[PDB]
Amino acid sequence: PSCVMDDFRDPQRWKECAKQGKMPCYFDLIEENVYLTEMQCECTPLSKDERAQGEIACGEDCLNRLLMIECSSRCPNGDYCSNRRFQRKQHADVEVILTEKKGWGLRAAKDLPSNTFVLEYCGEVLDHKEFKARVKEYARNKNIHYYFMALKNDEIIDATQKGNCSRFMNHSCEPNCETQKWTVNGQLRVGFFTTKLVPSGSELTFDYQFQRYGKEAQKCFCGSANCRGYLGG
Ligand SMILES: Nc1ncnc2c1ncn2[C@@H]1O[C@H](CSCC[C@H](N)C(=O)O)[C@@H](O)[C@H]1O
Ligand SMILES: [Cl-]
Ligand SMILES: [Zn+2]
Ligand SMILES: [Zn+2]
Ligand SMILES: [Zn+2]
Repeated sequence: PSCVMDDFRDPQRWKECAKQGKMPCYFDLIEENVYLTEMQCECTPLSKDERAQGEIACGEDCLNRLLMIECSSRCPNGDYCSNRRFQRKQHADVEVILTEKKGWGLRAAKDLPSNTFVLEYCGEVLDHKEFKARVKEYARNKNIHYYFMALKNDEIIDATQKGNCSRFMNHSCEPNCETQKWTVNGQLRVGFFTTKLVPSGSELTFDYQFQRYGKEAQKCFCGSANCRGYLGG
């Protein structure tokens, strides 16, 4: 069984689909981080002609891009700016699929070039105390899957109760994706980016080590030749 990201925007169809196992269990779908406890680059504006020809606005040499800072609405290239991906939700084409042993996962629905933005990892942002309170509550609940992603000092993103389809990305010891932390309006965010060409139909994975927390070690079913046997601890 598989589904498209848009299926998750229809609550009643989702809830019926999940009742039949055609979709993952319900979560609260969100498109920006929620905090539980509450500048222009120097790129030359491209001409209309340069845009027509396919030239890229705020590409590899953009001073903002070079520091993993996204441009604002005030970018010299305005609408043309290609360095506003988190903000404009310029996601890769991906599907949510049921795996054999890992629960649900994500797979490329088209060929994805190397270094393609996949999705932002959204959820509830927690401080250390809230995080520890959540770990104990989830253990008490006998939860199987964990969704704690390190963001910064004293900031953890928890996608357990609220998030988007990024929360379905499974671990691999030999992954095809990586996290990258990007500054958007002075605020840090976390997103997934391919590290190689990902052929259509392949599962999208990243290495959880040092960035995902899980209270119990879980046996790894990644299947790589170099599998380390476990994720979390
Ligand atoms: N390589 C792997 N081997 C075994 N379980 C994995 C895995 N990668 C992810 N998981 C499972 O998924 C959790 C991370 S959340 C990833 C989405 C999850 N598969 C889901 O169905 O909602 C882990 O805590 C573990 O329970
Ligand atoms: Cl599996
Ligand atoms: Zn620029
Ligand atoms: Zn720009
Ligand atoms: Zn593994």
